[PDB]
Amino acid sequence: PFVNKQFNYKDPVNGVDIAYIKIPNAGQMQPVKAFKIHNKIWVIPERDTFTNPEEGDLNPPPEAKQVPVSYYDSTYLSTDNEKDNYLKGVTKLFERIYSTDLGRMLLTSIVRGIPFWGGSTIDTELKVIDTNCINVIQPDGSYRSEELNLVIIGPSADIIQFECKSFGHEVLNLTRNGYGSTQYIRFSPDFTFGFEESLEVDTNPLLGAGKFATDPAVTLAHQLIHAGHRLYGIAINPNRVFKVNTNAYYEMSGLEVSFEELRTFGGHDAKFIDSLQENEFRLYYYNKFKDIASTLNKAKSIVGTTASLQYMKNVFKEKYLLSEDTSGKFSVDKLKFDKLYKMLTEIYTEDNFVKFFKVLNRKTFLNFDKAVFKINIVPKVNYTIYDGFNLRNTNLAANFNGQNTEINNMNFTKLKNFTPGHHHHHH
Ligand SMILES: [Zn+2]
Repeated sequence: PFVNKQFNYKDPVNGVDIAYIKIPNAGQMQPVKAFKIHNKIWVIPERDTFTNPEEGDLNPPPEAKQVPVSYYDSTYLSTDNEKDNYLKGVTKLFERIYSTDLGRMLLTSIVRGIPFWGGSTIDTELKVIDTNCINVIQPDGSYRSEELNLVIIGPSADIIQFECKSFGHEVLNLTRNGYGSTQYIRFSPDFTFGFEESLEVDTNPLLGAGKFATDPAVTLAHQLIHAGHRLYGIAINPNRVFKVNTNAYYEMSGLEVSFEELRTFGGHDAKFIDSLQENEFRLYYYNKFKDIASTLNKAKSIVGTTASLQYMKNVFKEKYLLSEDTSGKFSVDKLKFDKLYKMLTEIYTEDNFVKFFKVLNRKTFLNFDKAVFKINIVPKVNYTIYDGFNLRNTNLAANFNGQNTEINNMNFTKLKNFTPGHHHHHH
């Protein structure tokens, strides 16, 4: 959310909001410098070769094996100067998101979305799950474990493959049982995608469609919406998909977009989602929340040194908006639940963010990107918190001229065209 202090990648470690950390994952990775820009939210301006053991390096696949919509450069984000621009880029997008009524609400929901303390084998004991924390390095080289909700980190080998990922449990499906888990969003504020479009009326495309660029704040908001679903454990299994056409057959080929995506993008694309199935999930998650309420009600002990049981129960009471009856027993407030669920699944959408931002964006999640563009959003003369690329009092404020890649050509440097025309990428 709003970032109170101005961080520089150079600033010294203070073990509080600027430190070296290790991600709770697998091998003996070497620490990396990280910045806590808001309660529970961290930014690691490094390439992600930690979240997945199958991606320990930045070696690009052979050319013949590369997806049409992909971009590789083992060198991006490897110098302090890039990291510093990464950090300020991400921070500025958070402020742009936070600056809208919709984004302020989403970020508030994300910060209150502490992953549940369901890591004990004893059913009456609350204990944090290790993969929902990071190890902050102390002055004396020792590691101090800290809980967090979100981490913004650089992309893996393919630079434009953005996504929201998290560590799993050996038996619990944290993203789908109402528990939630720390979310790691692979993202870069240094590149954006170009698309075609041009809102017209009846008869006139002599010059062809305009060539525009996607505002990075929308691309980040998209990932954060996924994070919202997952922090609250109400994500939908990606194998659950819906066919999106006409003239096509099922089997889930031709065109079947996952339920998760259609709901995240929203707008005209959220009408292809089966209402009943949608209704079933809300009931299923409402129940998951009820189970959590009983777990809290039956809790007799807690693991950890600083936090007291009552303290944690209250943390979760605020998260899941539970009712605390006349006897102290927690219950799921149907009124408050419905609202929370609705907000998380249908108010927080890419479509709605596009409205608040007043930007041009693909109309249907089913649009095709044409190219990748190098950009630099840090300079206030290139991009602002309130206008993005369509700077006011310049010829960039009308007709999304700021997003137009021909007009505002000094703000977009093409790195590659996506040769085939047909498929997707995603998010
Ligand atoms: Zn998505």
